[PDB]
Amino acid sequence: EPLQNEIGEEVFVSPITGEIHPITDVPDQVFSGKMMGDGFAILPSEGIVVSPVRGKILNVFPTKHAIGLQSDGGREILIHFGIDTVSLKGEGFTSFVSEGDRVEPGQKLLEVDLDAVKPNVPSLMTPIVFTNLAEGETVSIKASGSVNREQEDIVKIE
Amino acid sequence: EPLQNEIGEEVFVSPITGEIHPITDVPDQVFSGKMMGDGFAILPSEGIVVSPVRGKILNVFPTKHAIGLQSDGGREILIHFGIDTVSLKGEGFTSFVSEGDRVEPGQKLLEVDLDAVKPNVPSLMTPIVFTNLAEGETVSIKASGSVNREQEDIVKIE
Repeated sequence: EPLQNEIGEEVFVSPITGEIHPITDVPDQVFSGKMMGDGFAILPSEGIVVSPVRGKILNVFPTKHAIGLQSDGGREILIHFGIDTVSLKGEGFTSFVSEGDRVEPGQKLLEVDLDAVKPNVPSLMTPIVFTNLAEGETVSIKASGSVNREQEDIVKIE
Repeated sequence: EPLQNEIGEEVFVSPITGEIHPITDVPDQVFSGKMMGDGFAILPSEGIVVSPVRGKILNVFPTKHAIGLQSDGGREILIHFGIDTVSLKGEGFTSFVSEGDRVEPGQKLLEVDLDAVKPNVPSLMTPIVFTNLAEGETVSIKASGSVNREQEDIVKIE
């Protein structure tokens, strides 16, 4: 099951193209305060979201702006596109996966019409939250600046 | 420390006047899906928020729309006023407490100008989330219909 790289780490690829930020930069304390878990964020420049891991879809929000996944290695991840986006009721969001789907890295999960979304939210910053980390595990960003969808080795869980 | 009633339960009073709802009725899956914890919600009819317990303030969000508290008995509670309210940047919210303050039931924590807020959010539904419940503890609503600030015995942790 678990997909591991040449260093025997589980593969974790950038799910979105844009700029990588520490989780402390999300301008919403539910996320910067790590209330659901540690993680990182990406300010997107394209509105396509792809799977960062080989794993399974656990939950697709009704508004299609956030997706929950679990990697073959057991980490649960939530990707929530944008800040305060449930207000949009789904408008501008398309889903390409269903709950229980099995996904491979780079497989498309969602597509966002940024021009329809941008004007209506306070920030397009998108948190990537690890929701079941072990006691003592922290997230660290390895990449810096712009990242592209499918780029590996962008963060580390230490 | 712990404040207990005639049944030896820790005192938990309604922090807001309005209508009590199960946590499944909040129209935002981060909350209805219990991602930060189990709880309940109130649809406010007045914009005053008071302490539901004797305890301590842990965190006052910068926008002043959500407050984190811990009861003398050790339960951590987050009260987040409204849905997608960080977008308002604080406008319409007044705070009357600081982090580390000690609070008594009914003590005022916040005041919200509903008319300034209502038009700008998708719902005024306010979740009350218990963020450190034990393995197996669930929240149950006892009250039904309208509740007023300071009314006891509105929910049960079983």
